[PDB]
Amino acid sequence: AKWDQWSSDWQTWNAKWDQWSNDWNAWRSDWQAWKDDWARWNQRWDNWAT
Amino acid sequence: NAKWDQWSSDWQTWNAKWDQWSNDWNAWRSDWQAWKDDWARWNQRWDNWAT
Amino acid sequence: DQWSSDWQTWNAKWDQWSNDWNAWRSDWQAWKDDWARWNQRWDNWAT
Amino acid sequence: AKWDQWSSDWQTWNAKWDQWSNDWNAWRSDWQAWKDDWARWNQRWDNWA
Amino acid sequence: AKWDQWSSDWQTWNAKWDQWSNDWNAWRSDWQAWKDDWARWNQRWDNWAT
Repeated sequence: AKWDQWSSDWQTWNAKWDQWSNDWNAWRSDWQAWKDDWARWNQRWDNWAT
Repeated sequence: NAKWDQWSSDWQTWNAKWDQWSNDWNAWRSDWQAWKDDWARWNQRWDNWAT
Repeated sequence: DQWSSDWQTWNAKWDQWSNDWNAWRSDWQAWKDDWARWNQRWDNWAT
Repeated sequence: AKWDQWSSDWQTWNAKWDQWSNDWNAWRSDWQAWKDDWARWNQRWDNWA
Repeated sequence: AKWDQWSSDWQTWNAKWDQWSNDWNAWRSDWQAWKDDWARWNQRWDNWAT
């Protein structure tokens, strides 16, 4: 009962954590894609100015 | 089992706190993606300004 | 046993960390608003 | 004694958590320092207006 | 036994958390690097202006 309820509760937690982890992964990839766009825009303006 | 029910309550309590935190992070994540879109929008404006 | 006090201890750590994240979020939204204000200011000048 | 082993495991988890929290705190401090440098540069470009 | 299940599950959790920690730490490195690139570009534009 108790150890089976706890194993269920731990599975449910793990599922919640995994989905959060995936979302932070996705956000990380979005930040790196942003950082690449940022670099590319600086370049475009450097060429434009010089 | 009093101690077991206490723990169960403690675990449920912390999970609601996690869920609220996770909500707050989802909200922040949406605000960041709105900002990233604004940043692109203003890049386009400044590029228009120079063209 | 010692479990219940130990859990209370890490729970306080968590609550405090959560509040430090809320404080950073606050700071980030103030920064995002200032970023917007600066863009508006320069647009006002450049157009 | 199962509860004694769990108590030690929990000490190790708490020390790992504490490390992560110190690294989060240090990043926060870095971000605030960056925010201030960003505002100073805005104020600087504002002299080109 | 069930408690050997708990110890096992705990260790598996810790390995999954450790990967997340490592990933956040990698992200924090990439943010600092970005911060350096941002500081450099601000100088680059400061010179174009004088």
